[PDB]
Amino acid sequence: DILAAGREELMAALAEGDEHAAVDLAMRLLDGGVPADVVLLELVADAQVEIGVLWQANRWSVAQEHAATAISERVIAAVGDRAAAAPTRGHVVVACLDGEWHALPARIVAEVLRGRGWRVTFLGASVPAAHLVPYLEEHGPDAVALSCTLPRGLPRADQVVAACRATGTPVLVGGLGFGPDGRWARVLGAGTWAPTARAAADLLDRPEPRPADPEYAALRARRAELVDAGLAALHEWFPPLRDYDARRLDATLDDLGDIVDHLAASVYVDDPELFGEFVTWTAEVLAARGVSPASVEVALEAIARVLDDHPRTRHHLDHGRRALAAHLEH
Amino acid sequence: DILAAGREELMAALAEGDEHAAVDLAMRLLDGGVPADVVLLELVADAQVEIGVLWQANRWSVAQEHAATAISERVIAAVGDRAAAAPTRGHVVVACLDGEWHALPARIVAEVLRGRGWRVTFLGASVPAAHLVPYLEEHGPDAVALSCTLPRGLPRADQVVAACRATGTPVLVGGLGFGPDGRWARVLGAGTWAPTARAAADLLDRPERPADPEYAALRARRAELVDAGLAALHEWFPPLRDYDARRLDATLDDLGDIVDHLAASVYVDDPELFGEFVTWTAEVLAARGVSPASVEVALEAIARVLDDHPRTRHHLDHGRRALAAHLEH
Ligand code: B12
Ligand code: B12
Ligand SMILES: C=CC1=C(C)/C(=C/c2[nH]c(/C=C3N=C(/C=C4\NC(=O)C(C)=C4C=C)C(C)=C\3CCC(=O)O)c(CCC(=O)O)c2C)NC1=O
Ligand SMILES: C=CC1=C(C)/C(=C/c2[nH]c(/C=C3N=C(/C=C4\NC(=O)C(C)=C4C=C)C(C)=C\3CCC(=O)O)c(CCC(=O)O)c2C)NC1=O
Ligand SMILES: C[C@H]1O[C@@H](n2cnc3c(N)ncnc32)[C@H](O)[C@@H]1O
Ligand SMILES: C[C@H]1O[C@@H](n2cnc3c(N)ncnc32)[C@H](O)[C@@H]1O
Repeated sequence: DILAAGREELMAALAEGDEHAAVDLAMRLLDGGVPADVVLLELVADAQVEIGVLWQANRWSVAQEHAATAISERVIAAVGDRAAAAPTRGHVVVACLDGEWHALPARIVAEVLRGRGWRVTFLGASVPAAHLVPYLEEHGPDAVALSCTLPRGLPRADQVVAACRATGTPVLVGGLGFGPDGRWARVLGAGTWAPTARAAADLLDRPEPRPADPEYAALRARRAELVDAGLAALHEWFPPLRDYDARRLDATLDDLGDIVDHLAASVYVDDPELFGEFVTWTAEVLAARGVSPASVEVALEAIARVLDDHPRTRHHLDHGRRALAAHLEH
Repeated sequence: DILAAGREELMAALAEGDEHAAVDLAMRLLDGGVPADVVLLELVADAQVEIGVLWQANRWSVAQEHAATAISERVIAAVGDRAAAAPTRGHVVVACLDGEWHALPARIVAEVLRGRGWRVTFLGASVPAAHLVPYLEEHGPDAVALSCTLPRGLPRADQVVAACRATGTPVLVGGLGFGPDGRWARVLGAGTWAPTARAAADLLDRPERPADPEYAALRARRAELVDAGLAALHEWFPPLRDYDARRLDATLDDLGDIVDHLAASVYVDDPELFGEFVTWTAEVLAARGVSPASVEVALEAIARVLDDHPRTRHHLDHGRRALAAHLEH
């Protein structure tokens, strides 16, 4: 189709950092009868996933991604400066979770909803619940749409969703943070999930008590201890650490913290496949940057030792180690 | 003065969270002969400062600011989808420092440069030097334009500017992070500063050391110093005793920020950085029902620990004097 050609031309503009070409392409596609929603979901969204794949593989830098993403935002704005219908359906507030800076997925949702006649107030990146809740109380929208892209944000998602529901505002949720097929929204009972902006719009067209886990609490309270334990194990087993400068040591510490935090998220939703997928993803990220993924196994074994009398955490760690071992046999 | 009226109408749209009205206003102003640069600098920029004032005073929430800022971004895009000239002058890369997420000031610079015929690649928020440097080596732009809004980022700015210069790329710098009249850029010799997008464009139209041990100590001992501040608050500041996890975390975050701004102040050896930060902090906290006297408690505790660091000691003294003076009026 013209969509194959459109994707190639769009990626070429994004890779070149050429905002005018990307926007002009989008406008010409609209002029030729390509639906706005198709430009946003089949062209822009698809390009952004691929940019992520390239970054993950260390084939693109952060600068290259940033250039592209900013242009994709301009494409989304240009397309919405044309496809938006007069607001006749009601009012939706679109917000990212506190600590969630992937605004572009949420912007696509906002634009698609506007195209169907919703009045949308877009709040975008990182809205604290303490500020979002009074905003919902102030304006009483028909729905709040909460976007989460990182599964590590799932504990926060659960809290923010609960707080929003307590205002009586219907909650829609989405983004990659709930998993590609919405699994972690369903596990949490977190609002109504949908996979895409199109599906969100379809939902809106219809005629329509959580005890703390001490094991999760321990992963938060003992984070520094666990990072330190991982580092000490790397000191014993992983030779490159001995020659790391400040920058590489800081990256190691950052990554160790992220390992603990994803383990915490996995335990929170009690789905070991969160930690499993995280560990295999981490292996790919590190390998692509010349860091042996065996380093991860060293850290996981060390954390498992410290927490071996925490049965749920132990199970998740075991699952992570098995997933890594399986990944590394290729 | 259509600009007085324009400002009122714009702020009304922003306060209402009405993107269509704000964009339509901008377009009507352009249609009536208001220069694009005027819409961006005299209307949009001015509104964003005022949103900052309202937030600082706890009169606007984060949600209210976020709604407004996203609309201002759409105004900037709409105005640039009209005012940008064909690229004929050369190539500028526009980037925020690593850890700097105020992209909008940099977007205004980008749009104004495009209006003067520059090809601009906008990288926006938070670009690590390790990624920016190879990008500059790859593309050899005529300049890189670095934006910094938070003075706490100044030590990083100094390093990133040096790294960019080492690629042979001329560096322009700006944003609030370089201080009043660019003072902190100028004392460091960190690139060529300019106050506004207009002035940046004007510059482009022309024919063109030992590590700091006191700074190092403020970074290395950050946790210790936060803890010292907290222990003093425990001894002297009654509300802390009744704080839940959330308020305790906010206290800890703020104490860290106090240390980090002290580090920046010492780094550029300008006590007025720390002084202005402390008085700003007092206003922020007071507006949220937290006694600014709490800040004095923390500062006195940090001064005790670091009393044999002469530069740091001086900056802390200056901060305490600035706070005392602020609190008598
Ligand atoms: C651009 C980008 C960034 C940008 C985003 C800026 C912006 N303006 O949004 C920046 C640079 C800020 C960024 C930062 C980071 N990111 Co990033 N980034 C991306 C990237 C490449 C594209 C995102 C995008 O544009 N999505 C647009 C399209 C693709 O979204 P979409 O899913 O089709 O959207 C639909 C659905 O999600 C759904 N939906 C979404 N929200 C909602 C809400 C509701 C209510 C409903 C019903 C539906 C719904 O409907 C949408 C529209 O149809 C992705 C790759 C990816 N696969 O997403 C990563 C990716 C998400 N990032 C990733 C990472 C790791 C990071 C960082 C941690 C990196 C770092 N160390 O700094 C940080 C974290 C920042 C934070 N705290 O959030 C990883 C996350 C992997 C993981 N471990 O979970 C990814 C997946 C890349 C990868 N590794 O392959 N990132
Ligand atoms: C919008 C906003 C945000 C948004 C920004 C999103 C975005 N898309 O940019 C978000 C929510 C992300 C944000 C976050 C925060 N912010 Co804020 N925010 C603002 C606000 C209200 C407006 C910024 C803006 O739109 N500027 C547009 C206009 C006003 O910029 P301008 O100065 O006119 O731009 C010109 C010049 O600076 C110059 N220039 C700028 N860059 C360059 C570069 C070059 C090369 C040149 C030549 C010139 C140049 O030319 C420009 C164009 O003419 C300001 C208020 C303010 N006074 O700026 C604060 C403000 C900057 N934020 C502030 C704070 C404290 C924060 C947070 C720390 C809050 C928090 N705890 O989360 C974080 C920090 C995030 C980070 N790490 O960077 C404070 C900082 C005070 C301080 N201590 O330094 C301010 C001053 C608000 C206040 N207190 O009054 N913020
Ligand atoms: C357990 C052992 C372990 C070690 C030894 C480790 C080290 C490590 N990680 C690095 C980078 C990195 N590591 C990550 C990983 C992540 N980014 C994210 O946002 C998330 C969630 C992850 C995953 C945990 C990334 C993306 C970089 C590259 C940083 C950059 O942009 O330059 C680097 C720098 C690479 C270089 O400069 O050569 C080192 C040394 N990480 C580890 O986990
Ligand atoms: C020394 C004593 C000291 C104390 C006791 C302190 C406490 C403190 N600061 C708070 C919020 C806050 N404190 C800040 C301050 C900042 N935000 C920034 O980005 C920066 C740089 C600052 C300044 C340091 C802000 C903006 C909030 C509001 C956070 C929110 O909205 O949740 C709160 C929560 C208020 C409430 O919910 O009732 C407390 C308790 N801060 C202190 O510094
Ligand atoms: C998911 C996206 O996050 C971006 N990314 C990775 N590390 C950083 C960083 N330190 N600062 C800003 N953006 C970053 C990458 O460009 C990636 O594509
Ligand atoms: C400078 C701007 O930073 C925003 N701001 C303050 N705290 C947060 C936060 N936790 N998350 C996101 N934005 C925030 C405010 O809305 C302010 O206006």
